[PDB]
Amino acid sequence: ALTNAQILAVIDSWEETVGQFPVITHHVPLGGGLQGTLHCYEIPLAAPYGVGFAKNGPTRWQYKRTINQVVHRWGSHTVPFLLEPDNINGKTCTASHLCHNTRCHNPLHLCWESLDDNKGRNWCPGPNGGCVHAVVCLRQGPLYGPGATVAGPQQRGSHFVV
Amino acid sequence: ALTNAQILAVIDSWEETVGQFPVITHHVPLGGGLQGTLHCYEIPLAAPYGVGFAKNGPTRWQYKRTINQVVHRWGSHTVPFLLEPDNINGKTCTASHLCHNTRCHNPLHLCWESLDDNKGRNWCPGPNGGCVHAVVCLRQGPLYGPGATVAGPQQRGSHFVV
DNA sequence: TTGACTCTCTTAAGAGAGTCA
DNA sequence: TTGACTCTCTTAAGAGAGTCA
Ligand code: NA
Ligand code: NA
Ligand SMILES: [Zn+2]
Ligand SMILES: [Zn+2]
Ligand SMILES: [Zn+2]
Ligand SMILES: [Zn+2]
Repeated sequence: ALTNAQILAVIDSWEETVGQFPVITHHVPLGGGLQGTLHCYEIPLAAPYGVGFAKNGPTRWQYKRTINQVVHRWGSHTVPFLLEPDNINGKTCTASHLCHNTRCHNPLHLCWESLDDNKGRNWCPGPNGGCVHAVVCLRQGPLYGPGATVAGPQQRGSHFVV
Repeated sequence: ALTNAQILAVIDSWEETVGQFPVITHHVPLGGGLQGTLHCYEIPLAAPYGVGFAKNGPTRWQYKRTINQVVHRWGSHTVPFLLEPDNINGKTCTASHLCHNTRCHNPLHLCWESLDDNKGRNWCPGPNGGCVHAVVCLRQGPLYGPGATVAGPQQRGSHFVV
């Protein structure tokens, strides 16, 4: 809600509830042929999810609290960042999963960045493979690699140059 | 429907028309601190665009040819790939700008790959900075770099471990 | 047969808000 | 007040199809 105290109370309640989500260990590629281990705090697959939580889409949830007799609601991963600017360079700030695990609500696996920065982590080589993200990746992006391109650049005639 | 020869004729007419688009020389990052040059064949900003071409969205165009009284229409960047498989790994193939310049229709600046592979090139370090795309990038992706993350992973209490 | 417009849709990273009990 | 559902929207890489003369 409006007050900094009220916002801290929301973050604290959220952390306590998410802290009771099941902790699932995931071993992950780091880049450079190395492997690491992440501990994701995963929201349940079906109701009940936890106090304050409800599912609004297949992999979307919201956190809600009643403050001043009014319901306040947020995207379930946005709560850690309620005291941060909600935009950057004129782009909306989004909750970004460093663990690439949507059900995970561990705030140690989340950052707050533009949607472009968020998306780009999918292809990052990882913290041991050349990640240059200033807020470092926790793992190599799941889509990193050579790709599966069907056809490359080509022309039939002689009208084009690179 | 259209025979191999007829498809080849569509590709040839498309190349003839695109080859007459304004050719714009762009200096671009290659990765590794090096700069290179790309020559983009840019569709005009407003009508007329060229024989067979029409705008269906702010940066979307289509190519149309009428063969034996039947109107055929394709996305304007898909024409170079009409003789290629249109899916791979159960994913639709998309025209992917190696030059990251949507108005460009140079077929030497296009490849044909899944939408995920396509998007991922936005963050590639480039052909001189570590690109691992099997069909190599022509330049460093425009979104490569440290990012502009507003807030990193953090907790207020001690409920979580990474 | 052609040009110049019109409309909505896909994907996978993300969102806000209303209906009931 | 709290829970469990429902709906549509945003973005930026991409698409197909209709109308009129
Ligand atoms: Na993400
Ligand atoms: Na692209
Ligand atoms: Zn996680
Ligand atoms: Zn990274
Ligand atoms: Zn180009
Ligand atoms: Zn590349």
